[PDB]
Amino acid sequence: AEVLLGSSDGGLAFVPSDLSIASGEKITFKNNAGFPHNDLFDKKEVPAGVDVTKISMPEEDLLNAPGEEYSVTLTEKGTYKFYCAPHAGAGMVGKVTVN
Ligand SMILES: [Cu+2]
Repeated sequence: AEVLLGSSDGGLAFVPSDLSIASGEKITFKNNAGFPHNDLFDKKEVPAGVDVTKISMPEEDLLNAPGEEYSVTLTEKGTYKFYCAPHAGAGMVGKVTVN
C-alpha cells in the first residue's frame, strides 16, 4: 500500500486517511505536498504486543523533500492509529486496519 503525505490542494492530511491492508503488507508513506511530515504510531491505539518504537519514525526525524518515503511492514492484526508530529494539532491523523 502507498499513503500520500499531504493533499495536493495543500490539505494537511494523509491520503487516504483510513485504509485496510493485509497482515504482512508493506506501507510506503510518500511525501506529496505541505512537508515536512513524519509518521508516528500512537502507543495507546495499536494492537497488543506491537512495539511503537519499532514502527514509528523518531519524533524529531522529518521527511523534508519532495518524493521522500518511509516504509513499514505491519504484521499484527487490528487497528493502528498514526499521526504526523509537526501537523498533529492541525488534523494530520490517520488509521490503518490490518486484516
Ligand atoms: Cu505533516
